[PDB]
Amino acid sequence: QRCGEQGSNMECPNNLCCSQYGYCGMGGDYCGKGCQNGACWTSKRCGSQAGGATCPNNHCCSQYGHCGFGAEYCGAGCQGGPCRADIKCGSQSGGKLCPNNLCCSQWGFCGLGSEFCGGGCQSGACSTDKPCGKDAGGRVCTNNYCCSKWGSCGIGPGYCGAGCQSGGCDA
Amino acid sequence: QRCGEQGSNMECPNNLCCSQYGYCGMGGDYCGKGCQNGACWTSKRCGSQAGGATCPNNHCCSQYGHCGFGAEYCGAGCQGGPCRADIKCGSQSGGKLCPNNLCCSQWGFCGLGSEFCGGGCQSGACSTDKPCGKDAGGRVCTNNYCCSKWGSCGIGPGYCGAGCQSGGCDA
Ligand SMILES: CC(=O)N[C@H]1[C@H]([C@H](O)[C@H](O)CO)O[C@@](O[C@H]2[C@@H](O)[C@@H](CO)O[C@@H](O[C@H]3[C@H](O)[C@@H](O)[C@H](O)O[C@@H]3CO)[C@@H]2O)(C(=O)O)C[C@@H]1O
Ligand SMILES: CC(=O)N[C@H]1[C@H]([C@H](O)[C@H](O)CO)O[C@@](O[C@H]2[C@@H](O)[C@@H](CO)O[C@@H](O[C@H]3[C@H](O)[C@@H](O)[C@H](O)O[C@@H]3CO)[C@@H]2O)(C(=O)O)C[C@@H]1O
Repeated sequence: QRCGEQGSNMECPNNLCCSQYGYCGMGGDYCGKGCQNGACWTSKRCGSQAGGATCPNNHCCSQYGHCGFGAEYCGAGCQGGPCRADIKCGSQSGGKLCPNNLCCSQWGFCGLGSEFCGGGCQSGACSTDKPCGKDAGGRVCTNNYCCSKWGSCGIGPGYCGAGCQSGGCDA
Repeated sequence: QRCGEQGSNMECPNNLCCSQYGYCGMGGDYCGKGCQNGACWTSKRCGSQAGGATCPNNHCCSQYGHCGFGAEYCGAGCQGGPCRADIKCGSQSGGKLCPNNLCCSQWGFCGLGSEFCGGGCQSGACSTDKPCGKDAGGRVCTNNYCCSKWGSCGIGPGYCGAGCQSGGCDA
């Protein structure tokens, strides 16, 4: 029920802005000053300009390092987000990871969907669910995903907790 | 702290999937069966194919009406989301509204940022905060935003509740 720092970095649907208090809506109250994510009046900073900073809600990082949508943002020089130019990764880009957990197709492009996440998927939210750890010739997950006691890659208490064999293990 | 139906349609950051239980993570537990939003293994349905259905997390609606990112999705025939082709609206498109509350520039394109939301913004999350209601020659908000007792357009208890003069007023 809450967004931002109070909702553990949860985002409002349909780009509703998250007020300074951690609640979702539209208007000056939510989108003006203190806005956390969503359609904030003062676009957030991102990319190079703001330290490698990614945009929330999948917004595009424009060449000037401001968050938004449209040609000025997803167009020429976009630094991140669903850019208009195919985003490269994988073995064919010296292991680069796609941002925001997007899957890296077999061919070295960042995206989401069966074609990217499906078989051959190199990194990101692959849906191939390949086994990691001891029971897997001790192979490690990508993106620093935790390798659960079960020999599964993921993020969550169940994966990263007790008997987490590798990855961003809390335990 | 919760997502989906349990988090009032709140979305996980960095396309983390929302399990059937309303919690955020990555892996089979969250992204497999019951997945609500985010990088679900089974891309959600959208657009024409799924009743005008929009994609969560700002994903692109591919021509086949499946949710995702990359050329197959934001490319040719995209039906919604941050499509690779400029999205039209406004007076210059018989009042069309941009989807997901994006601002409709002065020129009739959908986007987010100062250039779209800034002065001339026609609909969506305009940041111009123009007055609505009684104190405003009785002008109505766009997107069915509520016109708060104060003469402000927005979405939230404060706008849509008590003394909501127009819009998607709960009161
Ligand atoms: C697509 C995109 O990234 N758009 C931005 C724009 C553009 O970056 C801008 O048009 C650059 O050509 O900037 C927006 O914010 C600007 C606004 O705050 C102005 C007001 O002076 O300043 C711009 O930065 C100034 C900065 O404030 C000064 O400290 C600095 O000395 O000069 C800077 C030069 O840009 C901000 O970028 C805008 O509304 O114009 C926001 C868009 O999202
Ligand atoms: C970019 C995009 O929208 N991609 C989809 C694809 C494409 O729509 C597909 O390649 C169409 O050319 O479809 C994906 O799902 C498909 C998969 O479930 C297969 C398995 O048979 O079925 C496709 O729909 C079948 C449907 O199941 C039958 O009921 C129907 O009689 O024929 C349909 C023909 O498409 C699904 O689209 C895929 O993985 O291929 C998902 C991508 O997101």
